[PDB]
Amino acid sequence: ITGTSTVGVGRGVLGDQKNINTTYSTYYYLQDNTRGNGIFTYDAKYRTTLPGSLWADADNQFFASYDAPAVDAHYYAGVTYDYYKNVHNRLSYDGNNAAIRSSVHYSQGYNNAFWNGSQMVYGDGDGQTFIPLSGGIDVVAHELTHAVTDYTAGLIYQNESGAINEAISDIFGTLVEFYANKNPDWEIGEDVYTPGISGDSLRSMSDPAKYGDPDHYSKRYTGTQDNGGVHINSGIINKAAYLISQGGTHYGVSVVGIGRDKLGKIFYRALTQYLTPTSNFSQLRAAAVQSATDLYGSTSQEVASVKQAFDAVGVK
Ligand SMILES: CC(C)CNC(=O)[C@H](CC(C)C)NP(=O)(O)CNC(=O)OCc1ccccc1
Ligand SMILES: [Ca+2]
Ligand SMILES: [Ca+2]
Ligand SMILES: [Ca+2]
Ligand SMILES: [Ca+2]
Ligand SMILES: [Zn+2]
Repeated sequence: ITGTSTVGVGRGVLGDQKNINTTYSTYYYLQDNTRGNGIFTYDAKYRTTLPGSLWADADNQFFASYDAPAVDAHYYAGVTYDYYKNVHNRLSYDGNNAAIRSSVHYSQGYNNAFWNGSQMVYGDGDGQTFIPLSGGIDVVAHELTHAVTDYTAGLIYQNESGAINEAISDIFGTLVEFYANKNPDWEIGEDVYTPGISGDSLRSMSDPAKYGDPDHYSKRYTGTQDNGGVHINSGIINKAAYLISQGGTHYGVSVVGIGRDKLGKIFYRALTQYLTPTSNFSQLRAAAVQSATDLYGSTSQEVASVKQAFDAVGVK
């Protein structure tokens, strides 16, 4: 909408106060004009018609319980935009400052979040498996990263390419979480998963097997559930990424860690310069090795560590 840029204040899903960029024209809208061609947050009103209505508020204060998922979707989209711009020189998901749109309060008791091809969509959860999913910065960045993938590598959402697609979203979700630097970890969705159970998460990158996800290619799922296991086999790539960054010895194979920033550079380059819609795990290894070679040189520690990590998870 046409209006003047304003700054509202509110509370997110976890009860934390934050400022949000809004737009004033009769109402205050969740429209952040400070980033690209805008970040827009919508109310789906417990229904499934999208996007719903651009979020309107009378007083620019967002402290109601109903407001909380909108505050966080809007704010964490901003953080994710900042990460891609500041760290990778990428302007929004398309590289040309496309408007970023999110809808919250999608459906009823909805235990998921997704990119629908055009926008991000967040359920409120059922209060048992999830609380509103935009409360997780890693979740928001995971979703926006699906848009980045779709505009770049275009990894088909099934089997090995789909598991890479998922892992890319978990990797950058985690790197954005570290970028914001509030309780960062290598777990996925811990802030919004199972409010009645402390210390767990939806997935773990550091130890995928803690939730039954494979951490070695020999343990990959090859059935048809979950688009051929895209949220399961992602553990194999998540583990490799974790090892590249943090190091470790895994099934007897030692990996020298090179840190998060270099992991991000290597995987961003692989995603945008080498991966294709049909890339499999072996092709991802090759893409990561080539990316590290481009950035750091063939004889570098970074290249050696990429090879070690993929060796450790059984991907040749
Ligand atoms: C068991 C589920 C919770 C799995 N979902 C996830 O792991 C994450 C959310 C977590 C990061 C919290 N959501 P996601 O991977 O974006 C869900 N994916 C998904 O719905 O894809 C299917 C799809 C939807 C719309 C258009 C094309 C294809
Ligand atoms: Ca208000
Ligand atoms: Ca965390
Ligand atoms: Ca996390
Ligand atoms: Ca929990
Ligand atoms: Zn995903």
